[PDB]
Amino acid sequence: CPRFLKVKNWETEVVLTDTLHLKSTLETGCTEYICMGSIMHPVATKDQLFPLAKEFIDQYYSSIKRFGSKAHMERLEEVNKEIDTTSTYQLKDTELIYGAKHAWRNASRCVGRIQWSKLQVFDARDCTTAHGMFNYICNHVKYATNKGNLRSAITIFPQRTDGKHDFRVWNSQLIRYAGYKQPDGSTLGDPANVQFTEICIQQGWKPPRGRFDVLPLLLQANGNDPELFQIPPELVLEVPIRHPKFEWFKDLGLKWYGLPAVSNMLLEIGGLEFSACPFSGWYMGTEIGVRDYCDNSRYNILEEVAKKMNLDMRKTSSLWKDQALVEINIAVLYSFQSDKVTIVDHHSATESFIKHMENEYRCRGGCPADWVWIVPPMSGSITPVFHQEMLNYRLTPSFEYQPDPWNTHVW
Amino acid sequence: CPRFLKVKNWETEVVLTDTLHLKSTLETGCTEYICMGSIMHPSQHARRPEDVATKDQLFPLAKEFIDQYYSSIKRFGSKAHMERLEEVNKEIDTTSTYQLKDTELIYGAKHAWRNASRCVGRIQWSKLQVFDARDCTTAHGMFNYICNHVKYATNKGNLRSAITIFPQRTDGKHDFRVWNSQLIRYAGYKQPDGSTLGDPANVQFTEICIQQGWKPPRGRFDVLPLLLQANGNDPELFQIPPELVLEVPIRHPKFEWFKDLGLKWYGLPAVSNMLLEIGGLEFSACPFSGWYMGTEIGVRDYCDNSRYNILEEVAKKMNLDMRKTSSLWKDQALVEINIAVLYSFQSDKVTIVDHHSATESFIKHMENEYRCRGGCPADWVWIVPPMSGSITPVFHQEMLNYRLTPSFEYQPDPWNTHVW
Amino acid sequence: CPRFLKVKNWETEVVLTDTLHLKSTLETGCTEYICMGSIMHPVATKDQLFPLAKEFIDQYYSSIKRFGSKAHMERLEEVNKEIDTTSTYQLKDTELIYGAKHAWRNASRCVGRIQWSKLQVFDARDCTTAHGMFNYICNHVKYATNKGNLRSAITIFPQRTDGKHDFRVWNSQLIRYAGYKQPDGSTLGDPANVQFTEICIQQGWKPPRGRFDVLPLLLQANGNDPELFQIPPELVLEVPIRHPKFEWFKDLGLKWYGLPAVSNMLLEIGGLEFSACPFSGWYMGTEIGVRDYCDNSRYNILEEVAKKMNLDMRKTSSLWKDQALVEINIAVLYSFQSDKVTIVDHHSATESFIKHMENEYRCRGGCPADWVWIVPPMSGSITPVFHQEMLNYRLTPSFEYQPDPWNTHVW
Amino acid sequence: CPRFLKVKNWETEVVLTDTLHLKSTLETGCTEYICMGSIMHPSQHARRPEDVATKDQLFPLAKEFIDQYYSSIKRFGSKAHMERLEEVNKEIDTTSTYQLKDTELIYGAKHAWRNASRCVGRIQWSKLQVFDARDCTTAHGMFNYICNHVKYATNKGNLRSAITIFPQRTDGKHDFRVWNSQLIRYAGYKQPDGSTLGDPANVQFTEICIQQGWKPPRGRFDVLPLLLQANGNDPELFQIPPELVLEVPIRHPKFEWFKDLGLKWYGLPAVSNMLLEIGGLEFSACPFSGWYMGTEIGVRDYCDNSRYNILEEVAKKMNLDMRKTSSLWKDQALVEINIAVLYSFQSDKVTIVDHHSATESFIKHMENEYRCRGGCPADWVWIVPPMSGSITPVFHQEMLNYRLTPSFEYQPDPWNTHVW
Ligand code: HEM
Ligand code: HEM
Ligand code: HEM
Ligand code: HEM
Ligand SMILES: c1cncc(CCCNCCc2ccnc(-n3ccnc3)n2)c1
Ligand SMILES: c1cncc(CCCNCCc2ccnc(-n3ccnc3)n2)c1
Ligand SMILES: c1cncc(CCCNCCc2ccnc(-n3ccnc3)n2)c1
Ligand SMILES: c1cncc(CCCNCCc2ccnc(-n3ccnc3)n2)c1
Ligand SMILES: C[C@H](O)[C@H](O)[C@H]1CNc2nc(N)[nH]c(=O)c2N1
Ligand SMILES: C[C@H](O)[C@H](O)[C@H]1CNc2nc(N)[nH]c(=O)c2N1
Ligand SMILES: C[C@H](O)[C@H](O)[C@H]1CNc2nc(N)[nH]c(=O)c2N1
Ligand SMILES: C[C@H](O)[C@H](O)[C@H]1CNc2nc(N)[nH]c(=O)c2N1
Ligand SMILES: [Zn+2]
Ligand SMILES: [Zn+2]
Repeated sequence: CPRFLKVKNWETEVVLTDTLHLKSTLETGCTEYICMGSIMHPVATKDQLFPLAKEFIDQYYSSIKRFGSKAHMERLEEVNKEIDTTSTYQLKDTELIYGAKHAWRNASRCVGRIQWSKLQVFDARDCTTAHGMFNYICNHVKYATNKGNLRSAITIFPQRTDGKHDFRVWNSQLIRYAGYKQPDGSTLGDPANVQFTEICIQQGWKPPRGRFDVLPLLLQANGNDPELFQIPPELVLEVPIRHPKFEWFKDLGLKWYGLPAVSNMLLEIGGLEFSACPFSGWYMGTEIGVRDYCDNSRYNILEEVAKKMNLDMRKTSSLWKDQALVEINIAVLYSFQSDKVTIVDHHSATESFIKHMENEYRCRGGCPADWVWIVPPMSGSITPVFHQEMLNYRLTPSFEYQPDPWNTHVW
Repeated sequence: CPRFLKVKNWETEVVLTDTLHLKSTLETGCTEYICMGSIMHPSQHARRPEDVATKDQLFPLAKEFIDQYYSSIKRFGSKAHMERLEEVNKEIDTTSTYQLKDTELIYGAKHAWRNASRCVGRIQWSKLQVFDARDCTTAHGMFNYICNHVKYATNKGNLRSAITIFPQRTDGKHDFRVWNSQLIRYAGYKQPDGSTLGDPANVQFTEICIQQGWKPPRGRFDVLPLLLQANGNDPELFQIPPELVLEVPIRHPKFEWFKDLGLKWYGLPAVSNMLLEIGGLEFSACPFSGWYMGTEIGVRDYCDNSRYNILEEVAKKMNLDMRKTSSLWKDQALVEINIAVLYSFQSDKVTIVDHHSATESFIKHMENEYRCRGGCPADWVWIVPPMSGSITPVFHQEMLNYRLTPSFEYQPDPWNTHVW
Repeated sequence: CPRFLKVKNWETEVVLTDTLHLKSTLETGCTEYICMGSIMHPVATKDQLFPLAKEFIDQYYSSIKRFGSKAHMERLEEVNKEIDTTSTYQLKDTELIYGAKHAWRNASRCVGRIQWSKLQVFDARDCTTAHGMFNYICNHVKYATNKGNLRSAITIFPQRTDGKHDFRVWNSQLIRYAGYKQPDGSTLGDPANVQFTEICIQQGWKPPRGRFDVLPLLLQANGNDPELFQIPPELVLEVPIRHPKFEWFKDLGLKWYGLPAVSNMLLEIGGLEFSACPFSGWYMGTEIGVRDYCDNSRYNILEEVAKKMNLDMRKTSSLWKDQALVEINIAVLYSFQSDKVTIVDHHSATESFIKHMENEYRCRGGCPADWVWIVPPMSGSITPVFHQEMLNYRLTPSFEYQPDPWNTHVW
Repeated sequence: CPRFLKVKNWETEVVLTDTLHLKSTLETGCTEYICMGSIMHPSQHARRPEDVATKDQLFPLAKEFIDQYYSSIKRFGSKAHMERLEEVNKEIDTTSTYQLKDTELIYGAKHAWRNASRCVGRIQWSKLQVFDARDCTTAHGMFNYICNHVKYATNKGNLRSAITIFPQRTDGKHDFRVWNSQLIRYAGYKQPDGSTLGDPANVQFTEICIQQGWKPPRGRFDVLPLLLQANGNDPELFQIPPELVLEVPIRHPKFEWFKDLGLKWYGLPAVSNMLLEIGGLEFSACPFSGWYMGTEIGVRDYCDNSRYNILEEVAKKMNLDMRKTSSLWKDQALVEINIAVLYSFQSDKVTIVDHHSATESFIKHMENEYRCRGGCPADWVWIVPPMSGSITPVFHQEMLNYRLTPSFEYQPDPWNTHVW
């Protein structure tokens, strides 16, 4: 209603038909009179939980082609009686694995989704302490890093109960570099992590006060106060950045960590909320070379690189910024590849995604995709996704944003 | 329910408050459940293009516009206001249409631009030359007016924004149309090869010109003739006199071989297939023009696979290793091509803006609009340049998109609606 | 999107979940800011026809559980090649029957839909002349009337081609009484048919000028001028109206035809348009007893019946109209039943409809329903449908209104 | 795509033109593809009931309201208007809410009634006694106010339209609520045999009263006590003085046995569980009362299967043959029941209107509204009486349904939300 929505690719003229949108039950933020597509960010009762859980179990049995089976009906009644008696329910191992892979599949902002069926799911629902999370997270990192041959993974910690016993990873990612405010107003390190860094220092962390200090983990178990753990540095794979042509590039002293791991999202499955669900894939080059390095509010390195390139920086029309941007990203890929750390360029990534998408239309009736995020932050129209119309809508299971734990936690 | 909306700029932390969207009356295409932000021509429940506004459609569209004009000149509720409203209503009642005053036409056109959420050049919105062509009755008349526009707008390379507005629709069978999508474009030819010579985007329109008697030079940069429809008649061919057509040969400040690629482009960017809608009136022929942002030419026109597709050609001459995508040879060539376009326009003294300059200006414009107007409808998908996105400020700037009227609307290509 | 909608019955507290609304592709008339629920009324190119045909063919093959089969794929090719060469296509007999039955099934304004699958389909697509139409219509009347034991049926004449060769039954119904405007402004007969009666007279029909004269048929074949045909009187079943207690009722001289046959609607199946598709079922009493007899703009008999009942007509609060109304409707039912003419009272009808809805929600995931039309014109809240929430949406195949042929026709 | 809309009456052929709907700001719950005209409480994308208005929601709702008020007294753009508007904004900015002047409160209450698309009594909209109870602080305070209301409204049988408005929501933790759905209703008791003694619609609420200390007489027409919640506190019980509760014994003007059925009803129909929204301000306790239409009692209260369900009992005393539906025994008893109710109220000099008279007035009302206001939002499903529909003019009247503010809204039953 409308049953069918068409997307057109204006390069290839290929038109696909979406019916997957019909399965959407959650609102996106737009209305018929306003679109919020460029906005970054547009206690479960018994009554509420029965249907959310039914929706999921049905979806799961439909997927293994056993919809309506004695197993289907049995699980359905077990879950319902489990929620009747305990006001919540627990997922089967099969269900947890399926739901996690499907949240990834449904992540409309992730360009990496062709990989969605290949995900190592670590079940950490038996975890009860912060040192326990730290062990789990350490296993996760080691597995995923795999000496540079990166592997996709997630670690799922216990679901929320009453919102007062929440497991959280306070880090926004498992591995980031610290940020420190200087007396002159500037930032040393990554300006994104100044606040988090302060909380760590305030919690006892001894900072090297350098440009690329790997942050400690701040782990919260069962609603308790978070505890500081340092990841063993042998476990943290880093890649020093150099240029295949410019030998002065290494002189800039730039590096980045190999493992991209989001740790501040909330994984929702059948109405259950896993508020500590760190996951990791591998890097697309532009995340590091365009955003992390060249965002004005990040490491902001365009000026220095341009200087060493000896470019005329007097006029914007010389595109000196654009020239540096390419060399920078060239270096990042050149460096990761040279050290045999899994990395993908934006051309290759975006081509894979179009393929994934066409697969998804063929086998699922659509692929929710957020154009604003999917198109790379440089060279946009020279990638195929720029010319690909997309539909954005919300499917469950999903990954969602949640408040930063340090805004709602009482010590 | 109605509420003010915040947009945040994620680099500057600046937060603006949108109130203007509460005045929106037209649909965006999205729903509460499905966002259509990247669909080019979403369906918006707009009435069929072959149909004309009824009285019941015209009465409120006209009142809305007359109200906002008199509001804009601080005369709202005045006797002039009331009388103008009374006159407009009688015209619609007795003729089922009405005629805009000259003042209202200029205001209307300016605001359609102001409201064009896809235009990054809108800081210039109140400096628009308006040629009122409503007395035009023939194709040759349209030719004359268009030559005037091209001449005035080109201004020997010191481009001036302009729009020429032909008579509004009536019964729907007497429409004025410029068949050309732009005033100045290059022919496209399908080759025995299977390849396309020239601009592939213009292959169909070129076939029509040839079917109508045009004699194609059959080269790579043949300026197309105008195809002009006046008063619902069959369109006639006119060659724009070539001295009025400003072109820039493309060369590079460092690579001497670049000029040998034989690239060039035209100075005057002029859209001619849109519909200008003011107070329910529809101006189906309203070509308008500003000046280029370099990426328009260097990225899209030159490097789209479905356009001139020159990436491989240029990469060859730069001696790039094109065996792996991860050498980013494509992006490297793209930047150089775009350096050349900007350099060339500047050298020939032809107005052009680079994407850094244009986007910084758009941010300024937005801040002005929020302060003086309560917001600024903007389509992030179109506003962010096609290369180097996140190193321009607009990438980091949240934008609300909504449709205010007066506006520029899309309309069907005329060769799909016209009977001969 | 939303995937699930819920309807509640406020008498029984039963909640049903609609998913069938997702299949909708046609607009209703409402927007999010205005509801048009009580408004009575809120040629196809090659490209337009392909998807319409495909949608129908698909749903047809899905309905017989042969979707994706060999046969399905071939029928799709056949139709697409047929449109490509002829700019139209022909339905197989099986498809015509399926579409007709489903148009009925989807008719949100019809309360008799429990019978939807019991529809006799007469394929009149070979018809070429008005006399041909006349012969077909007599068959339909004889068959459907069936000596009083009414049978549902539809007769489908050829589909639109270029829009200049349409088949049309100009009669709004196959059987109706004439209406003659009197000099004093009043009307003899059925005021709703004055315009059509005049047309008929103009075409050379000799009017009896009575209160219950059966109109002739005006038949348009192949876009030609309509021709007159008198239905053989023996085929027109009629019921004299009498009351089981009021012996004076028969003296009112009232009567009515037994066969309710709608003849002015358009049947749309898979993009094809059947502009002449007369259909018939049987009467719900209130159609005659309330609307035909007691509409102010129809036979408007309330006053004379009230007079014969010796009611105090001086104050509205004596509810004399309501009293008269009930007695008139008792008379209609009693009359039809006595003569063994099929008829349903509005209680039985609405009970059956609720039962139908529940079936439809079970086996189809919903049932489009126009509450404004489904709830009977008297005694609304003592019928179950009054208390039943309903969702209205347009499914295809469908019956559509079309403009009166005497507003379009050039002679 | 805004347009005037036409509504037709199909008996009289009168056609009216609706311009007022263009003002509508709230959602009906329909979409273009799915009509929800018969859904009692459609999702209309309204914020969570337990949430309060933010500054960003409040500013535009307040401006819309103040604008329509000054426009109403023909002073739009005046100094008073500009000053009042500035004053309201300062209060919102400073306190995150604001206060209505007495004039604005009266105007608002009256317009909520005028805007109520489900009320057939709206020809009376301008004659409304507003009791301003915004100085109330206690449950006993509410009780006194409510007694004043019942006494004024009842006026010894000559009923008068009235509303009592209690303090507005603040942080939603100090809400004022009348837990009763109506000021005057009868208890209901579930019985061991599974039947209900009294009104089944009030079983849950009765249980709450009994659990709170109310001593039930456990009869068939027990007048319920008030459960009053002041300032977010737990509610308190108050029995209304029985001499303030006017009741009518039901008898039949021909059927002598009818009185033996022991039926009676109350004279004052007073809704007390709705939310009055004026300019973003939310009045969660706003009991209002008018007078009964006959069918509300005779058809719904007495013949609904889920209410008093008296049909078969009356039918037996009429010695009807109840063996077949087609005898229309139900329809017969129904009419007799509704005659008895009207006769009884009239005989006791207690104001009441029959459905024929009431709907004729509504048509007249509509026609006035269209003339002076350009529209009348109306919900046909609710406006058409529940018996003898098509013999009332409203059945044949096309109506457009849209939501205007100020308005009366539904809010969750207090016991489903309240913390003790
Ligand atoms: C395996 C290789 C992967 C690649 C190349 C990839 C690529 C990307 C990229 C480039 C982004 C944009 C991030 C930003 O701009 O902030 C993203 C976001 C995202 N990805 Fe992936 N991804 C991969 C694996 C995964 C996995 C394993 C998951 C979860 C199981 C996942 C789920 C998500 C989600 C939920 C987002 C949204 C992040 C946010 O909103 O902040 N992706 N992905
Ligand atoms: C004066 C300098 C101007 C600049 C730098 C500029 C820039 C741009 C750019 C880069 C686009 C995107 C075009 C595309 O990618 O297809 C655009 C589109 C647009 N501009 Fe401008 N523009 C200017 C003047 C104008 C004027 C004078 C008008 C109208 C009076 C206007 C109205 C529009 C409209 C309606 C579009 C959307 C076109 C479409 O939807 O295809 N602009 N502008
Ligand atoms: C078999 C017993 C049937 C019963 C009891 C029945 C009952 C009704 C009733 C009471 C109406 C309302 C008509 C009005 O108030 O103007 C109606 C309308 C309608 N019926 Fe049926 N019907 C039957 C058979 C059929 C059949 C066989 C079809 C088609 C195959 C059909 C399709 C329709 C349609 C399309 C309408 C809407 C009429 C309009 O919009 O003008 N019905 N029906
Ligand atoms: C003066 C004589 C009045 C008459 C004859 C009358 C008639 C009616 C009727 C028959 C209903 C349908 C109720 C139902 O079936 O549940 C109704 C509803 C309603 N009335 Fe009135 N009314 C009157 C006065 C008022 C007044 C004074 C107000 C407010 C100040 C008002 C506001 C409403 C509202 C908001 C509804 C909808 C109630 C709901 O949705 O539950 N009415 N009216
Ligand atoms: C402003 C507002 N709101 C949010 C942000 C940052 C969001 C970060 N999104 C994910 C970034 C990221 C980092 C590392 N790895 C991955 N990652 C891993 C797998 N797929 C993506 N994503 C800034
Ligand atoms: C796919 C689908 N549907 C449409 C398109 C092309 C839209 C063209 N947009 C306008 C491009 C253009 C050309 C020349 N000048 C200007 N221009 C001049 C001033 N402002 C814009 N724009 C592609
Ligand atoms: C007012 C406005 N715009 C249109 C109309 C025509 C209403 C006709 N609806 C169908 C009436 C009818 C007559 C005879 N039979 C049947 N019928 C047969 C089966 N189902 C219904 N319906 C009236
Ligand atoms: C199911 C769901 N959700 C709600 C209901 C009952 C709705 C009650 N509407 C008001 C009934 C009423 C009672 C007494 N007086 C008045 N009343 C007074 C003035 N105007 C109407 N209305 C049933
Ligand atoms: C304002 C805008 O939404 C914001 O800058 C977005 C744009 N697109 C993005 N796309 C990706 N992949 N990642 C981002 O952080 C952003 N930032
Ligand atoms: C599918 C996508 O919307 C389409 O390619 C858009 C993207 N953004 C654009 N932006 C501009 N300025 N011009 C365009 O033609 C497009 N094309
Ligand atoms: C105005 C209103 O929509 C119109 O009178 C409708 C109401 N409901 C109806 N319901 C049926 N079944 N038939 C009708 O003709 C009508 N008429
Ligand atoms: C399902 C339907 O919306 C519901 O039963 C409505 C119908 N019309 C009504 N009309 C009025 N006046 N009051 C009601 O309670 C109802 N109930
Ligand atoms: Zn959107
Ligand atoms: Zn609706």
